[PDB]
Amino acid sequence: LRPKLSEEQQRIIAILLDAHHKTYDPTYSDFCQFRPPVRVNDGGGSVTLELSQLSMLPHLADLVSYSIQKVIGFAKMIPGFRDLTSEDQIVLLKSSAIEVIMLRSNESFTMDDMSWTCGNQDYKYRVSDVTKAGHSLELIEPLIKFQVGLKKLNLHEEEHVLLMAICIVSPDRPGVQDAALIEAIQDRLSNTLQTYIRCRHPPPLLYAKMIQKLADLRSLNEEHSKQYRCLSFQPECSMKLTPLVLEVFG
Ligand SMILES: CCC(CC)(c1ccc(OCC(=O)O)c(C)c1)c1ccc(OC[C@H](O)C(C)(C)C)c(C)c1
Repeated sequence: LRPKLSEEQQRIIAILLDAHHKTYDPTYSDFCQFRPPVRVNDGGGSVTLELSQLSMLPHLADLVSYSIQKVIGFAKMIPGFRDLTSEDQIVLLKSSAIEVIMLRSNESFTMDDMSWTCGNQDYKYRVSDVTKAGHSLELIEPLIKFQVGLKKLNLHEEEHVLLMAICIVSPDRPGVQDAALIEAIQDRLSNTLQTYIRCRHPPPLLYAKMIQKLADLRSLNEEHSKQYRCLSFQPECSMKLTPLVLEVFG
């Protein structure tokens, strides 16, 4: 069966497309406002050296901080999100933040050279930049695997925005109070996505692959949390971050 999208489902898709267009600048025009990228010599990927310098950390922390603000804005526009309590909205945003950033970064991600191309050479980010921010291969290798696997799904913009909305509105996040309300909002989003794929995605299993990406994001979130904890032990690290990053990941 291929039921047509209801008027309400068509409205949800329009709302989410508009939300993404207002909160994701595909020209990356604000990036020059961040603390500048610094790329030192570290061909060997020396952990001691990367931790002693964290050369790319101020630029990447400003980029993540900016992205969290945009994600907060996108989330406020998800139909139903405003019906949740303030406490539940914050629990969902804090727990999903890194996962939504990983999803949204797929738009700048290119398989041409396995980089995140956000403008000129200064804003072209690679694995080596993430290591220069104090992260290890345990996060980097599954991160690139996730980006390639997601890129290969060739998602329509409608599917990409619904995936980010489903990611945020997850009833199984620790500390949630009204899990039933969150689940109701997510089911409305999931049904819209499932109906959209069946009635709009041409051939050549897509929904199950998308659900799998959400599970992959949980593993990446856990690995990122462990790595952030290690990074927080580096003296003077806090100054290289932002108050928003400190609160979200602390
Ligand atoms: C450079 C790679 C990456 C991938 C998600 C990134 C690339 C572009 C981004 O945007 C352009 C786009 O969304 O199109 C964002 C928003 C992040 C990233 C950036 C920083 C980072 O580490 C951050 C570090 O963990 C702190 C939280 C300590 C700052 C990690 C693991 C990954």
